[PDB]
Amino acid sequence: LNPELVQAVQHVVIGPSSLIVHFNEVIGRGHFGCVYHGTLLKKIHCAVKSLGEVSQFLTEGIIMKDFSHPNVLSLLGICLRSEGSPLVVLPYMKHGDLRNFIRNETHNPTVKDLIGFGLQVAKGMKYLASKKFVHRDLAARNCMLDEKFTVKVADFGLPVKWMALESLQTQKFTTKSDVWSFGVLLWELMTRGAPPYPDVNTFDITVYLLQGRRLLQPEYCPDPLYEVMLKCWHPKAEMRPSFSELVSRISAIFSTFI
Ligand SMILES: C[C@@H](c1ccccc1)n1cc(-c2cc(F)cc(F)c2)c(=O)[nH]c1=O
Repeated sequence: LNPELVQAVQHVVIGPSSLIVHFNEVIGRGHFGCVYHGTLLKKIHCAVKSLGEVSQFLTEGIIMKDFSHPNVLSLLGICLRSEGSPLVVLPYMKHGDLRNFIRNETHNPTVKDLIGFGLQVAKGMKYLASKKFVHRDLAARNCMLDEKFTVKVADFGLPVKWMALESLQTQKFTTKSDVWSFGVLLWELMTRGAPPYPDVNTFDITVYLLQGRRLLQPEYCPDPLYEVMLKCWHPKAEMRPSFSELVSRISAIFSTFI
């Protein structure tokens, strides 16, 4: 391991002197996989995700440790223990992921609340793009809801039905292909967690998109908001709106919505 990477990652490292990991306490009955309840000691409730590649993990830890924004889930720290797997320590999200929350028949957020959630994902994505951070897996399942219903962009994971055309063809990813995925997320929000392209199988998604065909406008989705989704799925990556434009446009729709 490069000794400078080791020096630079020490500020991200957390150990047993402050972190109690409750390995017999899984979060959300197994929804997120190997993610356990944790306590950071002055008590803080956290989520402890259990996982050459070590180099890239330390690098990501450094990058994610800097994230500070109300709509981006924070990296509280990482564990690099002599015995066992690497751990990722994140803040505990009271209402789990966004897809599950809105799919649940016992939750009924209004049309305006769903637009509000989308506005929050846009703001988190505007911040991530400002740091040149390409997500590669932006979906409702990867957005978390805290105790005050604040949406926080996160990653708990090919999601071919969320990828942009150029990513399906060339395998390359950019902030512009994240904008495409954001459009599908807005669709998930307006459909209340319905799966995108139910009649189009994974292997034929590219041909469906090349034919100029897109996700249909969900009922109760405002026409200006559907226009925004269509801009997110522009076949030319350079013509898609930025997350700053998506914030401006969605705030306008949100504040005027009747
Ligand atoms: C901070 C947050 C996140 C990620 C992306 C966008 C926004 C927020 N996050 C980070 C990791 C993570 C942390 C690492 F230190 C190394 C690594 F490989 C992953 C994770 O597993 N889950 C998760 O939600």
